[PDB]
Formats: sequence, structure tokens, C-alpha cells
Amino acid sequence: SSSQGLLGYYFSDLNFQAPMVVTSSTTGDLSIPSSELENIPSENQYFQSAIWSGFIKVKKSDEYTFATSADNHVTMWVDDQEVINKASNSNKIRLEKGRLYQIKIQYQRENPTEKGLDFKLYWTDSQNKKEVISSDNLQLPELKQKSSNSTSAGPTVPDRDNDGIPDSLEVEGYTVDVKNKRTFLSPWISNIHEKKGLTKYKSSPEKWSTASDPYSDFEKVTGRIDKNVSPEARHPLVAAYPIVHVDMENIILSKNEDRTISKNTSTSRTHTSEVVSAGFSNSNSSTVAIDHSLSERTWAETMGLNTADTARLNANIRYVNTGTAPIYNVLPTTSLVLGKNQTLATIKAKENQLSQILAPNNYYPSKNLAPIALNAQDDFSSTPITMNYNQFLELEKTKQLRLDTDQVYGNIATYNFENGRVRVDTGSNWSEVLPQIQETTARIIFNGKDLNLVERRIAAVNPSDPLETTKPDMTLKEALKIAFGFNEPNGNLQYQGKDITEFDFNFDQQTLQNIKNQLAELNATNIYEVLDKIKLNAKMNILIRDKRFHYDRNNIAVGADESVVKEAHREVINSSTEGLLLNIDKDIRKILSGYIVEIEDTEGLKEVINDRYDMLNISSLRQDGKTFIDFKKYNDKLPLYISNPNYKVNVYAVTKENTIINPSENGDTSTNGIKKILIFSKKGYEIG
Ligand SMILES: [Ca+2]
Ligand SMILES: [Ca+2]
Repeated sequence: SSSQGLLGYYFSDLNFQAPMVVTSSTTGDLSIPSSELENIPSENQYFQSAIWSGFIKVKKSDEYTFATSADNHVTMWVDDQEVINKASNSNKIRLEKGRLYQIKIQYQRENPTEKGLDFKLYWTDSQNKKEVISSDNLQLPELKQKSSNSTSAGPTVPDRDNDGIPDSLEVEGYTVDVKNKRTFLSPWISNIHEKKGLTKYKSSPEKWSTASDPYSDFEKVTGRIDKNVSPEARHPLVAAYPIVHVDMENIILSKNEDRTISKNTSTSRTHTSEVVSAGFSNSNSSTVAIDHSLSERTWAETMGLNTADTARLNANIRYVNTGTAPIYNVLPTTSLVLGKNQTLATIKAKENQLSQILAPNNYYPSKNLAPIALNAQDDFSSTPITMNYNQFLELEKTKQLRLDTDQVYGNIATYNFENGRVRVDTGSNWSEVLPQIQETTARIIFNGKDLNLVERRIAAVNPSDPLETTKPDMTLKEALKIAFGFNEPNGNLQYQGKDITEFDFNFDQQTLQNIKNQLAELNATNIYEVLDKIKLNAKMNILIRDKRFHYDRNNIAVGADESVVKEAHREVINSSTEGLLLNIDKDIRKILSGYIVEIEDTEGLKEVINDRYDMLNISSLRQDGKTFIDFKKYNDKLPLYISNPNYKVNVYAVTKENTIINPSENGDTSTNGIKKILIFSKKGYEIG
């Protein structure tokens, strides 16, 4: 436990005013060699005062004499009783086993001749055995949030919220740097720390956790935190909390009786806009699209499902955490919903019986393991998921399901100062924390990574709330850098090489009005030029999306402009009568449902090879990540027959938003009404 010990505050001044280093020491050796002070101006490497705080506990009752390597400069209290005061002494104090004695030490030396501090806390037993106090006998002060209803003995570091960071540092700015076995927390000094690659922190001196999450500002920056918490959420202004949805991977529909439809499904976590404007809702939901492709006639007929029959549904799922904190003992409950509000099933996992962690940016079960079946194989008491005839017709019509997941996440792994360890705390519940996170942060949702919606929350002021006014200012620019890792190599804001102007900015109706007001005040008509001047407030909702795609009402990417789709297919690696091989970006493939292949004769007449709405699925991804478009799949497994070399092979792309998933009113099953985009056209002789 390299984080346990006494907590020390080292000041350059004589009167505990200018804290230069805040760090813990594991043993009674409270020294800081000048060698580990390279992030401190040499001039300020002289410590004229210091304060240490914590507890001492003993594992064998005895009478003890405390001594220090500089008693003449030390005043020391044990449970508010003064035991050393500017003179060495041999007074004994009885220390009882299994008790916690509060320790406080102050040190003052004017104008020391050495940089740093050489200082040790000793004790002597009843056997006259004197030694530097061991790591086993020391523990940190309890830097947890106090109660509403929460003397002296010496100097007090102003620390209104009891996180451990002095009020002045949180307000004016601080940083941390790891030297060997320790993390030194120091005031921000621009002329040293910028070119050392250090991060400048500010936080609220009134909020134990500035993001209102369950990890203290001090715990976050000193690494006294769950290792599974996302690295961006180690910043005191970025909230650390789980965000869980269910991903359905495939589905099997069957008729209930004493022939089946088995289809892959694609599932996306959603964010439902209002009317144009981002939504206010913080609920977890995902929408499932069932593959409409060919396996003949309707599913219902294939299953032999008639008016008085019932259909059964089974599926494989995983839980996905797209948040910034892990989950340990409770997976959230999920409703499987048909249409608007027809609940087909309640999906639950057993409380306190998780087989593994559900970590940020990860899955439950993990990808190397089998997914969860809604009705497991040997689980014969599991409730079947059934639907009547009408309900099944509705399912075949929409081929869509919804998964509404609650926000019940179980207990939190928190740091324990008693033993200097992170452990699951049974008295801490994510439900006791989420509402405050949601109430005190601005939310940004960004899809730049892979077009999936990723949500982050950033501590921001509430100008109506006195406590939330004590927070550091937060610009839109800074939030994007700290929460999402946007950067700016030459002062130009980017996300992973991509210019900021490539992304659209959308807000809820309240946030929009706020932003427009700020723009008018800045005499700006464009948000890009003033991203570093736009201020965020608590409860803003900001949606940021790649401009190259079309989005549905759930803000899922479902298409792109014709030119974007065409350009994406310009890179043909190989063409033959068997198919096309080409490089297609991941993001473009995400918005395509498949392709239509046609042969056009010299007269301009056409033969469509795969002429069914449910025959678009002729594209596959190779191991090397290239896309193969298979001409043979729906051509009776034969290469195209091109009767004359001057005939053309035309291949069209179909985007998700233009995909037809059922025959038309009149029973048309062809591709004739499908809105399609030409992406390849070559003559027989050009193909070879
Ligand atoms: Ca504080
Ligand atoms: Ca704080």
C-alpha cells in the first residue's frame, strides 16, 4: 500500500501560507530530497514550514516516547494533547492496542541552508528500542466528505471540503507529478510546468468531488482511485460514472408448438432529439434492427404462424459500458419493447452474482466469451418470451425492437483511507450519486470516434446555484480537450487529425438559446472562431456529429450524400465477373445495407442480377479489412454472364435510410423502388 502513511504539507514560507508540495510518506521518514524537486523552482525548494496529519495505531500496548530529528522546531499533538514543543523531551504517552490516535505535527525553521527537508518521526518503546515509525503504524487522515453537522490543536490547512487539497490551490490551479514512490501535488507555476508536460487542474474548494461523482478531487489526481475508471475521468472536472446499454447480437423467432427465423441484429445506443434539437433525457436505450435479408415468403408463413398461434423469441445479448466508471455487483434491468410500449420481456441478471467486472469501453460478458442468451440452454425455469399473431406481424413490419435499460448499477469501488486501498463499498450506491452528476454537469455527446454516440459530462457552473458558482469556468473548447481528447497542434482544434469544422454542433432548446446569447455578446455569427470563449453551464446538452453523414431521429448514422458514397468507392483493387474488391472506410460501411448489381446492354436495357429487396447482402469484409462485393451469391453461384463485351456492369450502393425491409403494398419484391447510388460502372472488356 504505497499510498498509505501520514499526509504532509510543505511550505516555502514560515507561516503555513504557501503550500509547495502536498504528499504522503509511508514511514516516519517525512523527508523530501532536493533531487525529487525538479518541478519546483530552485528558489522555492526551501521549506520553512510543514504540517503532517494522520493517525497512529499500535499492535501492542505500551508506553511511548516520541522524538523527531528536529524537536527544537517541532510542535506535535497526539489527540490534541501537546507532546513536543520546541524542545526534545522524554515524556511517555500510553498507547492502547486497537485504538486510533490522531497525529498532528508542525515544523518551522527560518531560512534553512539546505533545499528540501530531512525530517524523521521516531518513537521509543519500553525496551528503549528507538526507530523511525514503521509503515504498519501510520494511516492517512480521513479525507472523505463530512456530514452537514461537520478543537483546534495547531495550524489548519484551509480545506473547506475535506478532500485534502488546500482551498487556494483548487481555486488558483494545481498539478501533480509522480516522483518514484510518490505523487507530489503542487501549485501551478506556468513557467515551469507547461514545458514539463504537466496538466493544470482547477476544482471547487467546496465540492469534495467537483464532478459530484464518488471520487474526491484529491483521490483522482493522486491515483487513489479504482484503476478501471477511465483516464479522462481522473480529471476533477470530468465525471466518472457508468453508462450501460444492451447490445443484441442475433435473434431466433419460432412458432410455439409441441421453420424458424434466425437473423443477425444490429444494435445502437440512441439519443432521441426533440421534434432538430438534442434531448434532455438521461435514460439508457438502444434500438435493434433485425436483418431483413433472405433466408420464399413472409416470416410468419415460413414459421407457419397463423391467427391463433403464438411466436417465441430468443436472442443473444451483451451489456456495454460506454461510460467512465466500472460496475461490480448489479447489472441494470432492461425492458425488451415492441413498437412504442409493448414490453415483451423483462431482462434481469442476478444481483451480486456477476461473473466479471463491466468496465468502461467494454462488454459483459467479455468479447472472448459467449454472449448471454435471454433464455439460457439449461435454464428451464426462465420465462419464455412470447408474442401473439398481431404482435408478430408488427415485428415483421418494422423489424425493430427497443431495449430500455434503467440506471441501477450497484455499489461503487471507493478508496479507503484506513488501509490505503480501493474496495467495493457496500454503503455506496451509484443511485446515490447519478442525480447529482446529472444536475451539476454539462453533457456533451460526440460521435467522431466510430459514429456511435459517446456521452461525457463536465463540471460546469450553475449561475443560479451558489455552490455550483464556486466551480472553475469551463469553455466548450476545454471540455472537448479534457473529456474527448480533442487537441490543437498549431492552435487549430482537431479530433484525431480531423478539423473541428468537420463536426456540427447541436443543442437542446434551452442550451441553444444560451449559446445564441453568448454568440451575440461576442459579436460572432459562427461558433468555431469562439469555442474558447463559449462558457458551459450545468445541465447543458450538446450533441456533436460528423457532418459527412445523415442521422435519423435517434441520431444514428443512416446515410450520406451521394458524392460521399461515390467517393468512398473510387478505390477499386480488383474487378472480375465474380465481383469487386475495394478499400472502403469503416464509417461508410456502417451506413450501407448492401448493393444492387445490374447488367446494362447496348440498347440501355437492364438485367438486375439480385433483384429482390432482401438480396442486398452481397458484401463481406475480408480478414485484411478489404470489402468484397459478391456477384455470384444471388446469380446461382455463377460468375456474371456478359453476352457482349460492350455491355456494362453497374453496381449501386444502398444506404440504411433508403433500405426497404418488406414487399410493397402491391406485393412487389423487386429492387425497383429502391433509392440507390451508382458506385461502379465498367464495360465487360474494361473488367476483363
Ligand atoms: Ca479542498
Ligand atoms: Ca474540491
